[PDB]
Amino acid sequence: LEEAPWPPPEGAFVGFVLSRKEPMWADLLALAAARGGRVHRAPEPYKALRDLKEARGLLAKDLSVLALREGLGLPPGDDPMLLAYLLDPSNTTPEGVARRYGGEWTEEAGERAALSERLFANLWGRLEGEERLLWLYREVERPLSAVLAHMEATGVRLDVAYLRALSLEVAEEIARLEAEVFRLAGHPFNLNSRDQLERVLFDELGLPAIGKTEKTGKRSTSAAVLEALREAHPIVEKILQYRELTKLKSTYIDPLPDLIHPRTGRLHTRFNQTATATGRLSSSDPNLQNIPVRTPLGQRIRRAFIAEEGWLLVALDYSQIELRVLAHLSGDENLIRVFQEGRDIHTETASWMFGVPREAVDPLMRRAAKTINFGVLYGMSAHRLSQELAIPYEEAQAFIERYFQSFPKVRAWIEKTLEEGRRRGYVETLFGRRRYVPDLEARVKSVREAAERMAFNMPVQGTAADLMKLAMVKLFPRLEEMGARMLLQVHDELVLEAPKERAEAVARLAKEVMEGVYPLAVPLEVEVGIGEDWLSAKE
DNA sequence: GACCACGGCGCC
DNA sequence: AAACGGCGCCGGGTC
Ligand SMILES: Nc1nc2c(ncn2[C@H]2C[C@H](O)[C@@H](COP(=O)(O)OP(=O)(O)OP(=O)(O)O)O2)c(=O)[nH]1
Ligand SMILES: [Mg+2]
Ligand SMILES: [Mg+2]
Ligand SMILES: [Mg+2]
Repeated sequence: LEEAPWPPPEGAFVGFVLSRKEPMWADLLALAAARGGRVHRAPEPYKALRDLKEARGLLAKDLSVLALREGLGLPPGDDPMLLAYLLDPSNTTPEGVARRYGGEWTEEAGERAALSERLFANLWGRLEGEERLLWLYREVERPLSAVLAHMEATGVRLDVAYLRALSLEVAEEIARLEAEVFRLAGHPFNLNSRDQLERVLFDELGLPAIGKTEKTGKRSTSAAVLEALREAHPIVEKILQYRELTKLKSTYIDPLPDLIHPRTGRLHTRFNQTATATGRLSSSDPNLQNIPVRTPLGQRIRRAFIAEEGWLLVALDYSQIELRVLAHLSGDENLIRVFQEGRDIHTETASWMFGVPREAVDPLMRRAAKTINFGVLYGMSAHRLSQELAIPYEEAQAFIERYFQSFPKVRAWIEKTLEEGRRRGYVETLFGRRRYVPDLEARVKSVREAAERMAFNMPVQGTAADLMKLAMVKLFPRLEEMGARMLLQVHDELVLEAPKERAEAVARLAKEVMEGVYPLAVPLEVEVGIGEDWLSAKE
């Protein structure tokens, strides 16, 4: 390309090199831009950010986030990763996309600008005639990238002192457990080593092996195995308690306080827009989509996620979302009616399965009923369903056959979906997001059947993801104008921050936007709550 | 130090 | 584990 002085004209494709992948923590090492046969390299990349009107190119969102960190309003625009990811969601990395669509991801910003420009040209070509994908790009993914840049740059407030204090208390309770385990073993070992634990449980204590591990065929020590073994020996209960505590401490209590950003005083995740096979977002560095919520200690952790002083969190979560989506996709008259009538399938299952009235169903029971309801739907075995309730291969199954014959268009929807996927090589969401599933004609039954469950799950999980993305795009500007913030997405949930005085109004508005995003054959209901912390805002 | 593959497990 | 799906982060062998 012809070498040309910095600054580029309007509409050029940017290339940029970061010291590390996380845009909130990165040093911008280099910046360049490409357009009309010319490449322009920035002498001083931070100053040079100020000359751009938008970030247009590979990983546009990440540069935008870095710009926002520096007080610049540089929105992301076209990004070939989003075009590629819509063509085939196994397109997840710039190395891969480049190789597939016409160049090489190098460590030079100029080359990255040039690559961005030519990959955009090519990928735009490939989306010719692909009207549903183009709609997804223009109406969902491209505008969503700007929303995600703001969310990443804004961050969430964390009660650091609370977590530090909690760490010290949890350390003591862990020592009590590990000491008991070692006493019961008759010797110490590394309790964090599942290989050492395997030897102790099954060789030294002679407990029965239940299951084997997937890749290397060891005797499993997983929670399902230990649960089965609870009454065999008192060590097993102590191992389960130890695992619960150490998981929480090593994954959340300890690391999160050290990730507070020195200039914002907040915690900044990354929302990865080209990372899943179904069209969901992911969250990393750290992951804020798997913050604990279920156990007593997990609830304590979730309490550390708090609002700015004088603000409240507003948590909004779609009710029974994949079930509603499935009603629409299958057009099943019975399931449509269940929702027309305001029923709750999770609560009904929980009530039935624990034998208590609906008013006695607690959050733990509701979570177990979800496992049941989504499990059966997405192809859980009669064998595992036996054990989950868990009662027997008698009335563990039969249950599947009734579940399905109640909703006869579901079976037909699955079979239509699978037969389409075999012929086409892909399945799709309501909006035409695609997932290629080639193993549908595999000849190893276990491989083929795994593929099938992947394949029919995707239109449901993926349509739910499309809806949430669209809600985000519609909701974001409404929040800006109200002086509220969008903080987190958790698949079917949004966490917002609002000034106390406006929090109620924000909650109503956000709820209505999410409920009316794209009407289906059943209502979408959203549960909304407000509080000083993320837990109180869902309670 | 960082890489991976694994088992394991947190959330949706 | 058990053949529900989708993720990302934690703590033996290698380089
Ligand atoms: N296949 C599968 N999908 C799940 C599972 N747990 C959650 N999901 C998917 C389906 C849910 O509809 C969606 C959102 O999770 P939620 O915990 O909000 O559940 P849901 O919206 O169904 O119920 P809610 O009324 O919000 O409690 O994520 C699971 O165990 N298996
Ligand atoms: Mg929900
Ligand atoms: Mg949810
Ligand atoms: Mg893994």
